[PDB]
Amino acid sequence: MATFQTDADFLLVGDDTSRYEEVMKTFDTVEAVRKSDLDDRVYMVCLKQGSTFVLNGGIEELRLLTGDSTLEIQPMIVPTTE
Repeated sequence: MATFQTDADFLLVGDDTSRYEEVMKTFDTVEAVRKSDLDDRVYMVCLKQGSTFVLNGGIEELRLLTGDSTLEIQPMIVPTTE
């Protein structure tokens, strides 16, 4: 009962694993990934325009993929120009 759906890019926090790409790749909704210069333990996933990253099992199912319970998902905030 911890489903998670998002129709836009989001941030992921784990333990800095190279499998972060494969874990996200599992979701067709994922278009690309980028590491955070400020925080190495933070990654921003960019979904494909038109797709929707839905979690039928929630964040728990996602943690099983990479094999880390620390794996979390947060709403990526868009920066402002001037």
